[PDB]
Amino acid sequence: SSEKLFRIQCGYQNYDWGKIGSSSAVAQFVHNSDPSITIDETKPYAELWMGTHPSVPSKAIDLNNQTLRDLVTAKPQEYLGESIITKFGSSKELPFLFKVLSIEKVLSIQAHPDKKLGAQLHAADPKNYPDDNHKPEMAIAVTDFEGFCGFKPLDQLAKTLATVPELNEIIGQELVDEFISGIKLPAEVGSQDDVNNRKLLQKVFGKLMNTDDDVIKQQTAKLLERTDREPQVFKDIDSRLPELIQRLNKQFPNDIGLFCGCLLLNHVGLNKGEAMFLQAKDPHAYISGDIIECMAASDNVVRAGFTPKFKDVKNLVEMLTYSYESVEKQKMPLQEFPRSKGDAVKSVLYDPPIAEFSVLQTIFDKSKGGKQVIEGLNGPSIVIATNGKGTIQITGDDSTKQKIDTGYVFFVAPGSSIELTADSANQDQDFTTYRAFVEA
Ligand SMILES: NNC(=O)[C@@H](O)[C@H](O)[C@H](O)COP(=O)(O)O
Ligand SMILES: [Zn+2]
Repeated sequence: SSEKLFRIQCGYQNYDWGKIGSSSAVAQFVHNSDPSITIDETKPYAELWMGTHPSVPSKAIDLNNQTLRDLVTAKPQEYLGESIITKFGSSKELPFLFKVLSIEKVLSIQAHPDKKLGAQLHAADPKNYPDDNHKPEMAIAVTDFEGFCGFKPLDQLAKTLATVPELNEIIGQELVDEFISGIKLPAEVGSQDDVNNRKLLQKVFGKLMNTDDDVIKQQTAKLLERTDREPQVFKDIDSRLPELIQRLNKQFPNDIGLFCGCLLLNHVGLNKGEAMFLQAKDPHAYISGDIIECMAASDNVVRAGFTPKFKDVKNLVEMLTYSYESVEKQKMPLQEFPRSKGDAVKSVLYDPPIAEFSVLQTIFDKSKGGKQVIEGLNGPSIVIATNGKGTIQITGDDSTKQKIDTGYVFFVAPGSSIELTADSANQDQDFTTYRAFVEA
């Protein structure tokens, strides 16, 4: 039992939107790692939490089952290092939380606070806002993924406002006119034209979000009818849109998210391996797929639709920046990672412009196999295997060699060089790992 490289058994969340039972990647990974856990086949397994966030612990199975949070707290210098202790301001915890999500139904229409709102929300309602942190995040598609992310460009929103009768009726023609006349493009971010564009978009969004629920139920029914009788109205906005509306209405009948997500937010698809980042306060809602997520350590979320959980429409309306930048600006270029070398066919850094984390992906071909060696990184890491199997060890110390099968999660102490090996008695699954880490 090395304290440098060691297995962790991570807790999970059974949120409603999760894939059910053994069809969930969360359930699969949990059970794989600890075959003694009985998967409840009737239950959703939505999120695997890998981290030191107090809401869900990770336990070091060969270090007397103590929690990762406790182990950090007992030895901050060894587990975090002074650079991470100083930059992020804690001796107790990781500044990131790393997750697997396995999504069956769309998540809440949601936004996470920045630092200022984080502190204010936590102070005003610590029950619903359980810490004071911000939560920028990143998603990496493990299977093909869809989600909502950011307000659509203004010309698309103007078109939608003019051509979708059920939305136009909720907003009212005077406000639709005010919005469509008033917007000015191009507008540089920060310019008075931009400021005014955002104020107009906030007026439209607030009018929608504060509409009486019985009105929303009446208009959603008519919207749904219209996707059937006049699909082309919807396809002219975006070709996937009538089917989207139909599919989400089956999940959450007559939900306000049919207006506020489907009509106002970009519908993003990510192919497997593609990724996107979300700065704090970007509005979003993940629709489908299995993903890796990494975020600043927080569970603050303001929700406003597609959920039975706590909704706070007024905070949502007030906090959003109302940016309408193209969503392509937050799809990430994949980068090379010099500090890893070997036989892996993919070795890919996902490093968004967010201080609290990066993620390194490693993939070995099923037939080719081989070994990859990664230098010690200047901060704590979590590694998960999402596919295939192999072995993991501290480089040059064969006594630390351990099996790493699908779903196994390991902590790696700062400075510790790692060597991965693909299983060789095997030629059918590409051994694949994701490692979340941070460096000042
Ligand atoms: N974008 N994804 C996330 O922020 C997830 O990590 C959080 O856990 C979300 O809060 C999950 O969505 P619900 O609150 O259950 O609607
Ligand atoms: Zn989120």
